[PDB]
Amino acid sequence: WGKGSPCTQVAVQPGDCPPLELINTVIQDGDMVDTGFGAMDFTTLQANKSEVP
Amino acid sequence: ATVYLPPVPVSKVVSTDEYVARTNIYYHAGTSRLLAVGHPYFPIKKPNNNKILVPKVSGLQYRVFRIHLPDPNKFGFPDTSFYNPDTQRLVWACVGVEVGRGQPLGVGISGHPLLNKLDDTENASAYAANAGVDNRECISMDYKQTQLCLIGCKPPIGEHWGKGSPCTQVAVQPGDCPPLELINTVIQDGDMVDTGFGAMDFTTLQANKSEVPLDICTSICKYPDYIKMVSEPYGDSLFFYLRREQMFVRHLFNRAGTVGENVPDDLYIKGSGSTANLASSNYFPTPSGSMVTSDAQIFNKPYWLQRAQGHNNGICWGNQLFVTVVDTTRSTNMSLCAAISTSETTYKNTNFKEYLRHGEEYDLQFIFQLCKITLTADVMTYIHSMNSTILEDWNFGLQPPPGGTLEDTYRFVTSQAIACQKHTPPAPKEDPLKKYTFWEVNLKEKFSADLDQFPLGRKFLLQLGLKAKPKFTLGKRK
Repeated sequence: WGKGSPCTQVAVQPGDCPPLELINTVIQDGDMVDTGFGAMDFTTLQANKSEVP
Repeated sequence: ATVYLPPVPVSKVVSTDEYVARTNIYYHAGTSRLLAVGHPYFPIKKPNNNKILVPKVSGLQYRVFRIHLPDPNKFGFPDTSFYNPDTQRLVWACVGVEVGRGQPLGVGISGHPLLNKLDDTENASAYAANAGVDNRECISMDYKQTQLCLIGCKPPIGEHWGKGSPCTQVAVQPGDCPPLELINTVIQDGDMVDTGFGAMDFTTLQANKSEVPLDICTSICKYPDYIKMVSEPYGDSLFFYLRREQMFVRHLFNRAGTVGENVPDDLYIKGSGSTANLASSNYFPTPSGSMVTSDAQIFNKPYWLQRAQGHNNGICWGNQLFVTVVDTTRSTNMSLCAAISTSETTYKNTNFKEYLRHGEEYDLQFIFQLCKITLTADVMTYIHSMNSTILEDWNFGLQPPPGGTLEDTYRFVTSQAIACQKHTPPAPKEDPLKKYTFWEVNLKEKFSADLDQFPLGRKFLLQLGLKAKPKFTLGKRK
């Protein structure tokens, strides 16, 4: 699940949860397995970048 | 005993496939991708408008897909060669289905910042309070791990507890327990699942109405009433089901709140203190669903629905499919936040403002074997009694009268007038099928014939035509 373009429903804004938009791409060598919050980028989605390891 | 019945029946309600012959025509279909991405804990409405901003999408909610189908008569005929609208009429039998559910892991999860709890009663080192204030705390829980699936062809009826007639005769009223009356009514999409605290409305049954999570507070929770749905000798409310669920005791808690109902006082030796009184009794399990086991599932497996129970044995009636899925096992919840600024080195409630979403994936694939039903006049006689509107919709067994005259009276109220006429008042309302909330699924145009391009086609052949072409692969893969 990637970082999405802003929608009406959910937008990339403070006070508002970002949209999750599906990005399919080839499995890299050393790409991580799920967390238990699934498959997503966390680089961009987690602005604080201190929620997960 | 004297002298009953002995029975005179004398007309008998029959099985619907003993004159039904199958056809080797196969149509395939399947959906593009079912996806809904919502909020798991609660719905979010817009703060300046009535409507939703993010709906509630959790796997602890009933996901009811209302599948509306045409008839084969209203659709393709390959070849005409034994088919006369006279001799027979054609009907869909969906002989294989795939329920797709491959997505990442997460859990269904609900919670309430005002969840009731007195003390812990799994084990306690002290004596609980007789009454007190503000004994409620932010606790969250899943309701239980719930997998179920059932497939039918008429809307499906759940049970729930409603607020019955408060008695003055049994003295069941508020200030004592409310009345409970078991009411069957149809389950919906976004209807709540059973909470491990009974499947019941908690809107009028809970007068505190902050005892439990808010999502169930406003909604009716239902349990699929299996025993009534298979009691029906037609068997079209459902004709397949299975389930898997897990609930163990995470810990006993006691609900704060003391009863205003009698307690016998010969059941304990009075003490001294307030131990010459009994404290709160209203103990509850807290549900558990800790261990996810994604090795075992009732999903990602086709459902080969070649026949049905009841008088029905693989004929869609009403030309409908109702499929109810609850799945809490792989239902991903995701975590992210939006920053107010990354310059601020805090991590306040109004800085990086945390959030959680839920992403829910399903997919439905079909394969439909064609069938025909031979109609003789006596067969028609039963089918009209079963539901005349089958014969109407096909438009054979309806040829005429009725009626269709008379009269228009007049002559003349032109001039005058009585008043004037008027004509003619045409709704409310069709449809009776859609009078309840559902994930609307139109299927009337996705019909195919391919079986080597869908993976669902290939697995179907592996059972059937034999064919596939298989291994697959095997031998040995562990």
